[PDB]
Amino acid sequence: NGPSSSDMEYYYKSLYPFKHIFNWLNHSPKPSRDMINREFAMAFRSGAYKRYNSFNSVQDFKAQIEKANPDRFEIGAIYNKPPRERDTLLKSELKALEKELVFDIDMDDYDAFRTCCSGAQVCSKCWKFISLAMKITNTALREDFGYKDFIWVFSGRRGAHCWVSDKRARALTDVQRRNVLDYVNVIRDRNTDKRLALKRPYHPHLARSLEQLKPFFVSIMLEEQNPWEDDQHAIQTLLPALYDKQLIDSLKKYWLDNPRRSSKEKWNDIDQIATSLFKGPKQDSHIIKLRECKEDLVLMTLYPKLDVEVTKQTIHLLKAPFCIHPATGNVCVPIDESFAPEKAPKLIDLQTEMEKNNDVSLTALQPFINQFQAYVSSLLKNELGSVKREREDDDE
Repeated sequence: NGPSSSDMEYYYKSLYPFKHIFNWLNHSPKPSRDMINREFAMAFRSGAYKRYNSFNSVQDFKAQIEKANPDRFEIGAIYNKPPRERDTLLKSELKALEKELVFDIDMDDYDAFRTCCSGAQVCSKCWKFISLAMKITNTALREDFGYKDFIWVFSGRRGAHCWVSDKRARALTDVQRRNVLDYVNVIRDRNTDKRLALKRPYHPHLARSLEQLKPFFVSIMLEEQNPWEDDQHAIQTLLPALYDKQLIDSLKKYWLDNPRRSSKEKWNDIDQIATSLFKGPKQDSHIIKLRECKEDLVLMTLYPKLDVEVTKQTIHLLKAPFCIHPATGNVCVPIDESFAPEKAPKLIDLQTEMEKNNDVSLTALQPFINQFQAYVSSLLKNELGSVKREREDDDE
């Protein structure tokens, strides 16, 4: 049951930060191609879906959204002509030039490895998977790519979205976004059935990420989530990560014979049984292989699971920050690694608060708006300072 058309209309009229979002996407206060040629899509309570909208100014943006009153809207690429002029129409036609580099983490992708919620439900406990996803992704963004202007935003329900605004990130072609994705998407076939068998020696990014995540593995996976106490799930998602049929078969039998041993007990069984099985002349080679499999398992469970096509496609549409999620009533607020999903402002609560306080500015959403304004101001400085660096290079 979604919030009413009138609650949504009044949210747009009163609280949605149209100016700051416009400026964020335009990269300047003065309307440019970066907004005038940018696609927005709108989704309606009815299932209708309208692509190829575009807005000229803060007031045009606000007006069209107010008038349409969609449940959500999605931001797209910056094109060579205005998307709303599609239909009339075909230059060659409509060509994508640039767009923010985005990353999307959906918690249901971790459902094999969490037990506290499944599907489109989340809580503070399993949100830790998102926080780790941020830590890892942020590390690659800053350290390896040297991107500096990025923000994470709550999706309203299932996870978080990362928006990279750095000029050179926006400039990426479809191939280059696939190469960025490939670099950060260490884990392949989101198993099971099989073993990741990641390459070795580990590439430096994997090595780093492993070292970042390992300290969390026992607490999150073995203790909090404990997905492998359920034997069928251990057989389905723990054992296929191992390298040896005999070891697999032995563990399987042992857990069939002694059911419901905890994830911590099972993690230890792997070692004990492999030790008895492989003591020999080649025991050193099995010691190494098993370790590699367990490291890979740390990655398989805790390393960010990205919604890959979201990142790979320059034209891809993604929900705008500060939209309301109609299913949850949540506002899609900017976030960091301290975020609880229980902590997202709810639209109904904000509307009560603003009437109680008889002032639009006196809601729990204001601090998120203020922080976003501050972020945007910094971005605008950097965009301008970049053309200032072009001048400083040209100063010769």
